This record gives sequence, C-alpha cells and structure tokens, in this order.
Amino acid sequence: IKQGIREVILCKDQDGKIGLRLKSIDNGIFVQLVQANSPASLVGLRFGDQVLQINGENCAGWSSDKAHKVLKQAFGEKITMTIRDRPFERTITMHKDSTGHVGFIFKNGKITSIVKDSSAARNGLLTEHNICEINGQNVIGLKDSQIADILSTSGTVVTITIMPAFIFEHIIKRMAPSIMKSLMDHTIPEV
Repeated sequence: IKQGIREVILCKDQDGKIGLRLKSIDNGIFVQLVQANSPASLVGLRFGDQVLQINGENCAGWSSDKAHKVLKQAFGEKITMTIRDRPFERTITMHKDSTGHVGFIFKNGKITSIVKDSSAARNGLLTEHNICEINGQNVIGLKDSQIADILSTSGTVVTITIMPAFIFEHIIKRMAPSIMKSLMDHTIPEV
C-alpha cells in the first residue's frame, strides 16, 4: 500500500474505454472494477483505490453515476487522476509452515478463522476480512478453489491484501459473481 497521494495520467482506448467502474462510499469515490488489459490496469489502478480528483476536479460527494458521466465527457486525449492507494486495505506478510499452510480458513474470499500457532496468528491476521490480493494479484470474484490454488503456487512468503468485510460488501454492491469472476483484472502485473 503506498502512503499518500499519486497522480496517474490515462488515455481512453480506441473504443473510448478506460476499464473502470467507480463506487460512491462515505462521500468518496472508489475503484469497484478494473478491466484486464485496459488503460486503468496498465497505469496500475487497483480495486479499492480512492479517486480524489479527475482533471483537477474534486470527486468528494459525487454519485457513482456522476463520476461515470465525468469520465464519459472527458477529452480522451489525456485524463489526469489523483489517487489514494487502497486506503481501506492492509497487507499482511506470512510464511507457510512445513505442510505449506499460512494458517487460516476462508469462505467466499472472507477469512472465517485463524489456526493456533500459525504464521497467520503470529502476524495477527483477522477474521471478517475479505482477501483482495495475494502477492499483488487481484483475486476478487475467483472461486474459493482458485484462491486456494494461487496460495498453493506461491513460495513460502505470502503477502495478502485484506479489507474489512463490511466495507468490502458495500463496495461490491451491484455486480454479480460472473463480472467479478470473468472481467475483474486478475492478471499478474506487467513490467
């Protein structure tokens, strides 16, 4: 998670798209969806990022409908955005035990218990938190089995990005577990 504000500059694709769905939360604007291989993904916009400004205009108090309309009317050319990185999220770094376990159980991407004497317990992993990212890969809308698979095919050191479940569930209000599973960028970030 980066500590402060950053400017990103986007360019709409040939179809006028940038690959973003935004959501009004607590009088702020937040990234709900980032589409794979979009301008939003390529400039490194992430699920949960806060949008502070678009082309120097404050997003405070905007409806989701209004942020969508402002992105529509913008000269495709070059769109500036001021971003707070994933402000509702934290990253926890854990080590797999000899049997390849960090030490938790989850369901629908929500951590439901912590295993006694595990790296999850030593690192203070919390329950009632949704998994947003594993080693910086978005896993939102993946099957539980696929998240299990991704944890399996990490090395011993696993970084999970977590969000309190209440907040997670207010953000992914309005979007079925098929846009979630199918379109939400899940790609390993490109260099």
